[PDB]
Amino acid sequence: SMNPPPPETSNPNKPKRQTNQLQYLLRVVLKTLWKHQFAWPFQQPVDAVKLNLPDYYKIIKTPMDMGTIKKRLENNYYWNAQECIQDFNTMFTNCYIYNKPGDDIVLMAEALEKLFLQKINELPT
Ligand SMILES: Cc1cc(NNc2ccc(C(=O)Nc3ccccc3N)cc2)c(N)cc1O
Repeated sequence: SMNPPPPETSNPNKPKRQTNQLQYLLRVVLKTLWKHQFAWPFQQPVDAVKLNLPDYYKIIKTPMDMGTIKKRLENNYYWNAQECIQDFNTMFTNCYIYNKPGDDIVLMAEALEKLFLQKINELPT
């Protein structure tokens, strides 16, 4: 189809390891963004067929979304917090580079990113 397989969310051979930063990323950062009124366009992978988004996957090489991030955190997929932070950054970058400035989707992304950056500024050491 026009859509790729969704990003992997589990690593069956990675040992389980918790960090307080990963706990914060799930229980504070992801939870806060997930419950925000503007979360809905970002809660699942972009479906370029259903959304009629021409060339989305020609332009966006590394799709990412908060449903994938949520599952990765729940499944202890990330070895470290910085991998998770990178996924959030990629999600926002994809939106800003594909869509036109001032499209509603971009303004929603910016509100979520502002909240994200606020919480990251309090990331535990
Ligand atoms: C990251 C990113 C996302 C998107 N849109 N994502 C969407 C758009 C719409 C919906 C929706 O459910 N609408 C909806 C709202 C109310 C009643 C029923 C329905 N169906 C879900 C996701 C675009 N375009 C560009 C983009 O870069």
